[PDB]
Amino acid sequence: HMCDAFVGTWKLVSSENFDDYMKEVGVGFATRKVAGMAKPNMIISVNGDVITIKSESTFKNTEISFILGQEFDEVTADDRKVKSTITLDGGVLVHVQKWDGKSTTIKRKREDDKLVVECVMKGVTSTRVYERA
Ligand SMILES: Cc1nnc(-c2ccccc2)nc1O
Repeated sequence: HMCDAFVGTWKLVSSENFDDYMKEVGVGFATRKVAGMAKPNMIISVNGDVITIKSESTFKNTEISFILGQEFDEVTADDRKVKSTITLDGGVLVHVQKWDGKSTTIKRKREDDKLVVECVMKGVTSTRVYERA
């Protein structure tokens, strides 16, 4: 029942500061513009110890599967090759991506009927709110 309240299909309903987050990460202009337009669905499922998170959008369809605490290699939607570790901290899924001596953290939390995503790169935070599809 690890992650039960995250499981399901979620749709993006608001975003704040995502262009600035992507700038801080190093995403180039054209990718920022097209990716910033995307309205992804986030599909989260669990099978035993394996969690799968799919993001489907007009921009890209991606999928990661992982075990909490166990590092994996990830190719991000903007084509970074990162080393990722996802843990559960006090009911929050915390996803750290490391590449080129840089690091960013993506937190996913349940708040009321929403799934709130906070993306942080240095001093820049973007907040993305998802609702059940
Ligand atoms: C957590 C999360 N991960 N990926 C995206 C995404 C995917 C494709 C294009 C733009 C953004 N948005 C998020 O909110």
